[PDB]
Amino acid sequence: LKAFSKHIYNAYLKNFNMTKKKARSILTGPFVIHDIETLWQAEKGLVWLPPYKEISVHVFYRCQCTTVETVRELTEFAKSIPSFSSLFLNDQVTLLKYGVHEAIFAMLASIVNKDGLLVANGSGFVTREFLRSLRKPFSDIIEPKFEFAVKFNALELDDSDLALFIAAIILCGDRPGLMNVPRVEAIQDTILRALEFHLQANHPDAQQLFPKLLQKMADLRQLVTEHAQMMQRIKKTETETSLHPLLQEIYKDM
Amino acid sequence: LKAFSKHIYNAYLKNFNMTKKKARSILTPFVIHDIETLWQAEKGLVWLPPYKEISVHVFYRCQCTTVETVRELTEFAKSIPSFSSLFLNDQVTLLKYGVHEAIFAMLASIVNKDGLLVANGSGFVTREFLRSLRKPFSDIIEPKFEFAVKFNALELDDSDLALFIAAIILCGDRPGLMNVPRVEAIQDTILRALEFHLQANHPDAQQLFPKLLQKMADLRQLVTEHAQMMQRIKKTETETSLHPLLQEIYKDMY
Ligand SMILES: CCCc1c(OCCCOc2ccc(OCC(=O)O)cc2)ccc(C(C)=O)c1O
Ligand SMILES: CCCc1c(OCCCOc2ccc(OCC(=O)O)cc2)ccc(C(C)=O)c1O
Repeated sequence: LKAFSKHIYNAYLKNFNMTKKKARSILTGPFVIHDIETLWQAEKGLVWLPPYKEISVHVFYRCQCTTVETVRELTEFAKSIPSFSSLFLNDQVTLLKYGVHEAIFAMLASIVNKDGLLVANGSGFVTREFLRSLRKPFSDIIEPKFEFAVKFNALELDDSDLALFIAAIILCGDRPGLMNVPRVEAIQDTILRALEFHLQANHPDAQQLFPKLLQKMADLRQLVTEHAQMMQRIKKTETETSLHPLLQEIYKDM
Repeated sequence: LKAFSKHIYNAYLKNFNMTKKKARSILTPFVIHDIETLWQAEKGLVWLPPYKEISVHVFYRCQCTTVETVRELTEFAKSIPSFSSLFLNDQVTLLKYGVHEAIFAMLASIVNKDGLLVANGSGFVTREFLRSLRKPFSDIIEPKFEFAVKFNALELDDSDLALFIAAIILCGDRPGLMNVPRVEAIQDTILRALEFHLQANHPDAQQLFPKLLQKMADLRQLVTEHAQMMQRIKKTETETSLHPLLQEIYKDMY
């Protein structure tokens, strides 16, 4: 269990290009993108796909590049978890399908602060204000991740906690159309039971931390649901803006 | 390209326990041709739902072998050069619609005019006995023999088969494929690989390549017939269970 927990931690450290440790250090605990000018400045070099069109739509496409890229890292992370690799690829896909966004928003907390978040592997900092100035459609689907992040960061988890927490979110028996539910619920339980002992060791004086995170997991489920509805409104009202094919397959039935 | 072949041949040699050139040795095995011999193999030849009847029990043996071959193929495909780069969801699509095609192809390696090997060649079930099975199960089996016999006439070895098999999995025509161009390109290389490989390994033979491409189409018609028959069995043959995985593959075939 303590060994299983370390194993999950190593899979996390090996598969993610950005850990919270780094994130918090960079954010002192990076080019500031706060308007059209600075974002253009960032796109050229200081920092850094479909043809342009407008600021709000261009930032949405960056969210997509980022999320798809994180989905690739979550796939390798899960695959680096022996039990998960045992399931038939179909169940592996079902789990990733319904869990990556929940996992992405939990991890977004690592690179977020009351004022904004980092982008392009820590090189840039996009202000929450700027993101707020965007067109209503896009500005409102972004804001809630912040509200959840700030609150999430107050629990002060480290990469070791997050590794277990993220594995738990992915290995969930609830997901639509899962084939081997028992097997899955069993892997999660083992994960949760290891998180249980890990927190007691890592955060000795934090009371109620564990049941607090289970609630955070339920919270993430509601955050994604609302994210998905907003994603549906964008596919319906934003005729000119596209959506990466991989993201159309996830929101296919969500 | 010479390496590519050689690299797919090894992935085939370590992922598949039973190879044609091995099934050929132990065939130049306990003979199972009736209920008593099957009984003793099930006791002796230590290779499932409670014993129903002989016809159904043999049907369950097919599923068992079929489900385990899917396990192998999954690992094999994952060894194929660019296969693993494809997003999991496409990997699942390719496996879903290709595994039976692959399976019925490899089946030829262990097939005879008079029967086939089972449980790592320790057993051999006669074709006549399978033909003696109750009305529905006997009819879905026989056609694999008819196809296998003609296929063995091409006298291919394990090196050829490895490319032929990878070529069947990497098919850009499968319904619901996300990155079609990507798959089509990986398939082309496999084919050109198969192309040159056949030149060195079977210089004498004429029209072998066009022959094989036609075999791939035949295999496509074989599974369609197979899936229909399976659908009928899942309908009229109530009380006969179907492995959940096999249920996921067939659910969307017509
Ligand atoms: C995970 C995306 C992280 C992110 C931003 O997050 C905002 C909070 C998250 O907001 C969204 C997340 C995803 C999204 O759509 C894609 C999807 O839902 O899969 C839309 C909004 C905002 C800007 C950038 C830039 C400039 O590079 C960025 O990389
Ligand atoms: C590939 C299965 C190979 C096989 C047999 O093949 C008959 C030709 C293939 O026939 C079928 C293949 C699969 C099948 O259903 C399962 C599926 O469609 O996936 C039904 C018939 C017959 C008997 C056995 C035993 C006694 O162990 C066996 O392992």
